Amino acid sequence: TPHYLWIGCSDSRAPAEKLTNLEPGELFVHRNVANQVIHTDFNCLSVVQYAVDVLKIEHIIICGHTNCGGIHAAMADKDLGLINNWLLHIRDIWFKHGHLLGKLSPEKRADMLTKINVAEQVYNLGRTSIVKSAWERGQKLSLHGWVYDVNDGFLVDQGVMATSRETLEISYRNAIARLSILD
Amino acid sequence: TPHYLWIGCSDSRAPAEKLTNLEPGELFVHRNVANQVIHTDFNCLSVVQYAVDVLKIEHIIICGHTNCGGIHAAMADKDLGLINNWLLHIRDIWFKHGHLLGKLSPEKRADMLTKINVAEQVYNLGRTSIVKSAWERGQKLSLHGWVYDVNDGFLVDQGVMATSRETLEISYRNAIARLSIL
Amino acid sequence: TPHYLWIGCSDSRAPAEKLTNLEPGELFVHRNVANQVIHTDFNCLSVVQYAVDVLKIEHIIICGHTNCGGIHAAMADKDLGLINNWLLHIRDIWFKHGHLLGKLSPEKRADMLTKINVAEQVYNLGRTSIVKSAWERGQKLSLHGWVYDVNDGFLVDQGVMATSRETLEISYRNAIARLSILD
Amino acid sequence: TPHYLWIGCSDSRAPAEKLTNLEPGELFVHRNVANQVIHTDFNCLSVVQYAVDVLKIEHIIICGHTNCGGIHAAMADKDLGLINNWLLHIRDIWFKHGHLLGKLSPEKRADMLTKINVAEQVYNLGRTSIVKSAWERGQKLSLHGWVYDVNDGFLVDQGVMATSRETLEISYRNAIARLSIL
Ligand SMILES: [Zn+2]
Ligand SMILES: [Zn+2]
Ligand SMILES: [Zn+2]
Ligand SMILES: [Zn+2]
Repeated sequence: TPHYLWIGCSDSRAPAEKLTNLEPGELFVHRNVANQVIHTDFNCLSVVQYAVDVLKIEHIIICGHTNCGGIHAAMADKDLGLINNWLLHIRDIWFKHGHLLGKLSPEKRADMLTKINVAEQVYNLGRTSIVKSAWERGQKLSLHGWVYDVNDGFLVDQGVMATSRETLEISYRNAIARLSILD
Repeated sequence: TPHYLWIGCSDSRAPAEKLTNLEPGELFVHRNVANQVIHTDFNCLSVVQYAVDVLKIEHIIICGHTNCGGIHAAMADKDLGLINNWLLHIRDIWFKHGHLLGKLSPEKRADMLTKINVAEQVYNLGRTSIVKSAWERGQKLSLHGWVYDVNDGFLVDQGVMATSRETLEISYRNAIARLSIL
Repeated sequence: TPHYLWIGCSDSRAPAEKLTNLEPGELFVHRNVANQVIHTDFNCLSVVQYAVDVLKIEHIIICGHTNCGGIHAAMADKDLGLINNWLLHIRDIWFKHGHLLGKLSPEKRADMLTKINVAEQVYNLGRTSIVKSAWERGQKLSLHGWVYDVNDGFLVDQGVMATSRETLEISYRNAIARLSILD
Repeated sequence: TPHYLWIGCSDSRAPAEKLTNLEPGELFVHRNVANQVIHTDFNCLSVVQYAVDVLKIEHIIICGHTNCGGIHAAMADKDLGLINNWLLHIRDIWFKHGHLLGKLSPEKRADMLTKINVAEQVYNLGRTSIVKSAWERGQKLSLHGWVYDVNDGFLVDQGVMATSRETLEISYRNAIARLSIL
């Protein structure tokens, strides 16, 4: 029975079981465009609630990745239709950090947004009533935010990692600080 | 650049790339509990829309599976919280085929509901505005609904396939009539 | 502070406070196209959860009405765009009861669907984990399903009324039975 | 046949028809907690789309209100359940204007957040695909964001108005810059 929840992108350029060094059925999996945890998405949140409360999964992983079309279409003007609405949550993140990204060479922005987005989604995840509740009642649970680089097939931990609400705040804020200030 | 969209279940052992002879790269994947296509689900409908309108994917496959925790949780009268609201859609489906399902041995009922489900999710998929308009404007698009078993593999009753709204009805209705023959 | 939740149509052809013989602020109000309670609509369900669990509202009213455009567009072919997706829940209800409605004169079908829909939405409402939970813990709560006739300005109770899950089943099933079998 | 769409809050005393000189009949109304237009909310976006594309409504008004239970529940650290997830969107907004709000006397903070909110919901409304395409294709459409008070009535700082994506930026940004002047 599964011990992990993988929240990944529908691009699914990796096999989650390879990257996690797991076999299938250990992994409970949700996937959407640009691996989002939206506060009021019933679909993702159901997944999380069932995993956390019913299955007692101890580890949730948001894995983002490079050369993601959601990330690219988020940065692009183009009216693509309904998917724009879903990607507007990422555009909001794009402008939230517009100073960092402006300072950036246009060609390194997608890589950077991919990262920022993973951090932000782990932050959304750790603020859900589900996860906070699990923590308050002593349930063991850890959130993780990874990025797969499609161009060299490597994972990178993004230093975003929470086992409580205080630890969420500490590593989120520190992650954004590095991303914002470091070269 | 991907050529297929796979709608699967969050439980299912066996990811799309293992079940298929397709790499990761050619598969665009959505997964949720009990592999649903709910009419008003922004999450899944955004995957479908992006797949069809933008990536120009020409085949969508809804894959259900036997021994599925969603299907089983749908059937139980358990207060599991938020997830029950998601699964109420599967319980509507159960109630809609209650007569058929009531006829079966209780041990055969989960396998039936799993197959009925794929059939209903392909019927929902195929009535979305996104898919009808694709067809309306002449874009090639095939919907498929399959059920996977760990032991037997893919059940050679297959089921649903649609290349239009008209083939959608025929295929849906026959699949239900066929599953009713016991 | 409010003692009722009104779930009504965005057509809002009535003033809810007139119909309920209430003043504003007694009424907590949600409105959408064709007064739906969809199982996985986060928007409506939030409204209900906040009303039931935080505000301790004792009465939820789903009020439907005649000459509703949601009901009409549900019955119509026409691809209107995104609203079709929302109205597909009503089309499903339209075909669920296609034998009743077929037996009907084409001009009385909209009136009938309006009614069926109110009954079905009270049924969805009473199956939500929120409302069922409220009941299991002894909370006092009653669901009601009304229809306003715009052409003569009258309410009609639809005999759909639940104060538990057993009473939900009894009046729902009886409501459909009358609608199905009676002239 | 309606001519206006009103997006209001489920709390607010005073329905649209009382606040306005419009009958019921001319108003199409959506109400949710803290009068939100969330990018991915099928419920509200279906009202907007039907209003704009089908009913051809030419004015949308988001009306917020002072002494609003959503705004207040957003600010509290209370575990109220599902509703907190809905309100996390308001808390993002709080965090986004934290510096401004941190400057104010705590007793003035709820009124500010209420006004900031309407400004952000009009900004979301105006970036939906439905509204941009309406404008793109030349259809006349005006977005308005007002805040109501039980005592003072409508606050004559008004705020946002958009008849295009360009007027949307100007109006949004100025409204925020203006509310920052203390
Ligand atoms: Zn991706
Ligand atoms: Zn499953
Ligand atoms: Zn109506
Ligand atoms: Zn309010």
